[PDB]
Amino acid sequence: FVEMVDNLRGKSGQGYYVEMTVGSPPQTLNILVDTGSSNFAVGAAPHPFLHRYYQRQLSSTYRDLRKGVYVPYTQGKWEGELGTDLVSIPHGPNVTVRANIAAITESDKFFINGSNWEGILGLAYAEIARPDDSLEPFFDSLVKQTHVPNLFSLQLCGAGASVGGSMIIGGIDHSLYTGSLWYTPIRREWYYEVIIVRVEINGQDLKMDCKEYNYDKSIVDSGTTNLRLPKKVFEAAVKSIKAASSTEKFPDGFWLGEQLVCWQAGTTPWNIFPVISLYLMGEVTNQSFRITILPQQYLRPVDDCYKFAISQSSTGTVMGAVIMEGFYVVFDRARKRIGFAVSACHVHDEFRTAAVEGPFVTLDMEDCGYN
Ligand SMILES: CCc1cn2c3c(cc(C(=O)N[C@@H](Cc4ccccc4)[C@H](O)[C@@H]4NCCN(Cc5ccccc5)C4=O)cc13)N(C)S(=O)(=O)C(C)(C)C2
Repeated sequence: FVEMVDNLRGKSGQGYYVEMTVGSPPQTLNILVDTGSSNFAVGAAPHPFLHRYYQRQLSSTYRDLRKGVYVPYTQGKWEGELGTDLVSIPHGPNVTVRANIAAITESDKFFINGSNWEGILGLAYAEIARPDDSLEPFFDSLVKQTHVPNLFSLQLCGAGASVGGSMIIGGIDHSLYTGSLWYTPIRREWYYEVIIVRVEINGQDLKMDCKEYNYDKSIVDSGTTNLRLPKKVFEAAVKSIKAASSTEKFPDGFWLGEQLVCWQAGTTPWNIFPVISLYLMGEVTNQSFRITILPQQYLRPVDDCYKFAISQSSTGTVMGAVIMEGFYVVFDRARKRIGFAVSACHVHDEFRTAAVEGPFVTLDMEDCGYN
């Protein structure tokens, strides 16, 4: 697994990517790692924001599937042509797989100027694959065709400009975290869906029906930047965060994610922004654990200037990259569970720590799920 340590790079707010090759001879591309979708897709035609793209002409192993495809994301969309080809991950397990690939021929607000990735690796399950669930996702192909175990782990690290991390394919690398792993069930195999059973801000319970926390659903999504919260929860949370930080004032466009807020270098008043604890359903009866998030996670750095990285959703909670940052996150597909621990690259505050703590007792956790 040491071969996979530090195999991710990215720019802040523009995702994390891993190097892969496609085709014979191998064509090299940077691919964003997305646990929030299920298609493997690459630029396959010129685009202003692509430094390179997949050239199907030049691969002896390419096979056309004679079928088109499109995927609408929350941010941007693309369309293209389905095919298969041979795929490797150079800083990955030592294997070559024949996988479905969507060649992107048109797109809208998908590729990001200067991001340095040319494609996307949807690691979630077939149920949300386009055009439908008969298009086997990449990780399913990988597992079926090799002896790679059915799990991967993600260590997303913040700054320390440019970001990095590790994607361990096939297991858990114990040098990437400290303390104990805490596991929450995958509620259903489509998104990496989970259930949040309690929320506290600076130790104060939001005191909402826990169904609200999962209104629609809650997912763990490395392809989304922000922590995204259903309307009612978002409003409760911002209220509590404003009140905690009310010795300063911010344009409420800051609270909407539109405007930066800046302080003289090294003077950011971290102490006035609360910690946020999300309690997740545990593995045994009436048992949960919490992950605690620092303001250094949800004030994304862009003097020292930041964007508010908590925003509103209408498709459920999205535990995005800024939540995953500093945690070591195990996507244990084999045992239908998501593990969290404190990362080796965890986020540092001089008087506060990000934590994964348990056990907690929580009654009636099944009521927190939404139908
Ligand atoms: C990193 C750029 C980025 C910046 N922001 C957002 C952003 C979101 C998403 C987002 O969308 N990510 C997609 C994949 C993707 C990744 C890179 C570029 C395009 C797309 C993911 O897959 C998502 N996972 C849940 C289900 N769905 C819908 C779906 C797809 C396929 C099958 C079923 C369902 C997603 O699209 C990306 C960004 N923000 C809104 S936000 O964080 O708050 C923001 C601060 C306003 C800005």
